[PDB]
Parts: sequence; structure tokens; C-alpha cells
Amino acid sequence: IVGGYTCGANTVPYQVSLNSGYHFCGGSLINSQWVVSAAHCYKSGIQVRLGEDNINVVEGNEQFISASKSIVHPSYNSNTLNNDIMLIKLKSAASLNSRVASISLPTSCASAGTQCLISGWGNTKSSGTSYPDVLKCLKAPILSDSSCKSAYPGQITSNMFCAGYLEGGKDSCQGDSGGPVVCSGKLQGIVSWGSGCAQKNKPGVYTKVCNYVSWIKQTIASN
Ligand SMILES: NC[C@H]1CC[C@H](C(=O)O)CC1
Ligand SMILES: [Ca+2]
Repeated sequence: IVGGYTCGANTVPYQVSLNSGYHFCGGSLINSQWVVSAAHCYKSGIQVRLGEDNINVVEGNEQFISASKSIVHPSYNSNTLNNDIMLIKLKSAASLNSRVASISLPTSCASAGTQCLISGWGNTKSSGTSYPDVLKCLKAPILSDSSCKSAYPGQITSNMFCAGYLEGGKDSCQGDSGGPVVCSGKLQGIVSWGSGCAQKNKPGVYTKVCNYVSWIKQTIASN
């Protein structure tokens, strides 16, 4: 997260870290057994880390649970990142508490201009590299579809939206992939892709979760 702030320990209790020897992506807990992340975060051997603040220090509220299965969206296209969504099942149910909590799925899509919270352990520098260790947060609005498509002509599908600031300075960044965009208490986005971080006219692009709620619910119910 570039241009954000330190969330505060466990203030985003649905935020998870995906770990394969090291943190490599975010995700969002949607019930005690299931996490939603980006399909481009897929790999084998994932451990889901819940209740994290400092990802380099055991602080006492963590739960580390291996994934038993991953399900990439059937229509995911790795070249264009269309349908950049994946479900991860936990081998044992998380113990839900005030610091480890699920986020509700959308009942409808959110409007342009709605303010959202984006969070993650990614790079905090728009030029160069610095990783923060504690969870960073950013308040950012959903941008109009026309401004999104103007920023990335030929690349935005109906399964994507932009959020952030066309003037730059505040954005998601490397290592935030797969993490949440929450608006009005619902998981509306997944950190998906962009061009650089916090550059003018290059906002972050997010998977449009509201298009996937039926697939999420049916997939969880059958797996
Ligand atoms: N600034 C958006 C940001 C989205 C994730 C991406 C990635 O890490 O794959 C990097 C760019
Ligand atoms: Ca920790």
C-alpha cells in the first residue's frame, strides 16, 4: 500500500496473509473454512495466516492453517487477468473471534464514488521497494468505469473496476495482490493488477466480486 496508514493490530480481522515460506499475497476470510483471493496468487503449498499484524513477529493472536484445496475460477485468463478470483479451503476451520472474522459478500455491486478500505502488506514506495511488516490501510473511492477504461484502453472487462486516485500518490502495490477491497461492509474487490503503483492516471484494478457471488456460494456449498 502506497500513501496509506498503519491500520492498527487486528483492525481488519478478515485480512489474511498467504504464506509459502514467506508472505506472497493477501486474501479475505469469508467463513470459518474459506478464503477468497486472486487467481494470479495460485500456487501449491499455501498456508493461510489469520489474525496477523506484524507478519514477521508472532504477537499472540495468529492462526496458521494449511490449505486443503484451491479452486481457480473456471474462466480465469492468466494473460488478461479476466476473472482473477480463487477460493482456498482451510484444512481445519478457523476459530472465529474479534481478531479473526469473516467479511460479508456483496448483495449487489457498489457504485462509483463509494469509499472503500484496501489493505495489505505490500510495497509502500511508488518508486523503489520498502515492505512494511505491519498491515497498511488505504481509504479509496471506486472510480467510474469510463475513467478506468480510459486509463487502460483495451484491458478492462466487466469483471474489473478501478479504485484510487487519478492524481496518483495512493494505491495498492506489489504484495497486496489477492487482498480485500471492502466497501460499506462488503467485499467488493480483490487486488488484481495495475501499471506501477500510485502513478498519475494509473489506478489499481480490482476483481469485481459482486459478479462472482453465485459462483462463490455454489462452489463452497459443493466443496
Ligand atoms: N498498483 C496496483 C498493483 C496491483 C497488484 C500488482 C501485482 O503485484 O501483481 C502490482 C500493481
Ligand atoms: Ca504476526
